[PDB]
Amino acid sequence: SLGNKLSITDVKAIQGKKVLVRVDFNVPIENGVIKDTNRITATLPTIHHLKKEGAAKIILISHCGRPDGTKNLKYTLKPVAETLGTLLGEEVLFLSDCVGEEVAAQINQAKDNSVILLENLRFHVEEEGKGVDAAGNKIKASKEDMEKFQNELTKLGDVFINDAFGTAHRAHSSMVGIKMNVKASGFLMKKELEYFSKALENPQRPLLAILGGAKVSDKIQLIKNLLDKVDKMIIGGGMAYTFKYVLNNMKIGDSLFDEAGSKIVNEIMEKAKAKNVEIYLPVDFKVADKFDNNANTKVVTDEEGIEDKWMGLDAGPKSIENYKDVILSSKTIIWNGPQGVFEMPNFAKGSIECLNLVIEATKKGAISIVGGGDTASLVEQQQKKNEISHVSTGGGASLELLEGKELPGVVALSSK
Ligand SMILES: [Br-]
Ligand SMILES: [K+]
Repeated sequence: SLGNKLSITDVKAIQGKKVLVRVDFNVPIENGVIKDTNRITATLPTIHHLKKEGAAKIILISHCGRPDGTKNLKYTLKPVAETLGTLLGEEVLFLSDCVGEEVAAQINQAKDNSVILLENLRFHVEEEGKGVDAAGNKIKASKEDMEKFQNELTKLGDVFINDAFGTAHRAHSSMVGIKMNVKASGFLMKKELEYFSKALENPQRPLLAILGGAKVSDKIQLIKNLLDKVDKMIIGGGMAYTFKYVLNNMKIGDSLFDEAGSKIVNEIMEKAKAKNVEIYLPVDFKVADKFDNNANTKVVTDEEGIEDKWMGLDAGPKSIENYKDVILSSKTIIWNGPQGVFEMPNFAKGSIECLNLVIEATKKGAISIVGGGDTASLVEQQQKKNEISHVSTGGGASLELLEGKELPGVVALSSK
C-alpha cells in the first residue's frame, strides 16, 4: 500500500533525538558550483520541522554523481553543504565519510540542534551493492558486507526520516537497511505518496489517464498496468500514428512509426475491451512537409490519412475539441505525455489546450497528477505548476510506480 505510511507530522518524540534523514541531493555540479539548487531548497520544510521540534542532531545522508563504489572526490557533497548553509542562515558541518567511529565522535562534538551533511553514500560499494574499481574491474558487495554497512548507518541516530522518493525504487542500503523503530516519510515523500495513493488506490471516478510521447515500446508496461485501474484513456503524440496504421491501415506518410511496438498494439486494444476502458485516439492531425517549426502545414482527418512525404506533428482541431467532454467529466487525471511536438510552437496547440482543460477540471474539484519528464517541462514552460494538484519530481521511481512495480524504499517505511 501507498497511503498508510507513517509521516514526519505523525512523529511525537523528536526533542533531544539524533535524526537521520535520507535526502535527494543529486544536483549537477561544475567545478564546485551548483547550477540548479531546486532540490536543495526542497528539503527546507523537513529540516525546519526537525529544528523547531528540538532535534539534538539533524544528520543528512545522500548521493550525487557517478562514483561507482569508490571514493571519487569529483563527486564530493562538500559544495552542497555550503549551499544549504547559505539557504538556512547557519553553518552546516560537512564530514568526510558517512560511517564509523570517527564519524560518530564528530557528530557528538557538533553543536546541539545543528545540521550535519555526511559524504556521498555511493563512495561505498555497499550502498548500491555493486560497482567498479579504479582499474575498471567489476566489484560486488557480499550479503555480509551489505549487512555491516546497513548496521553502521543504523548506529548513526535514533529516528529515521526518508525524504528521497526519487531513490525509493532502488533496493539500496539507505532505502531498505536503516533498522530504527520509527521510519517515516519527510515532507516531499509524504506528498508523493499522498497523491499517488489518491490516484491509484481509491480514486474518485471517472479516472482518466492521458498518455503521449514519441513511441509505443517504452510505454507498454505503463499502458497495460493503467488499464487495470482507469475508466478512460487518451493516447496521443507520435505514438498514435502506429495505432492508426495497425488498426485502420491509415496512410501515415513519413510520420514516426514504431516497428517493434506495432506488434503489441492489438494486445493493448484487446485488454482495453476486457477491462471496459474507453480509448480516445486522434481523429485528425496537423501535418507538415518538413520536420521544422517553419514548415508548410495543413489539417487532415483519419479518413483522409497522410500523404507520402508529409508527417503528422500535432493533434488536429476535431481531436482537440474531443478532449473537452473526456477531460472535464473526469474526477481524477493521471497525465504522462504531451500530445504533439510541443517544443515547436506551431505544433504545441494540442498540448496547451489539453493543459488548459486539465486546469479547468482541477479548479472544479478534480485531482490532477503529472508524472514527470516532458509533461512537467510543458507545465513549467507555461508557468502553471500551481494549477496542477501534484507535479511529481520522483523521476524513475514515479514511472516504476505507475508501471505497477514495488518500491523497496516505500515498503520499508513504518505503518501509520
Ligand atoms: Br494548418
Ligand atoms: K464495454
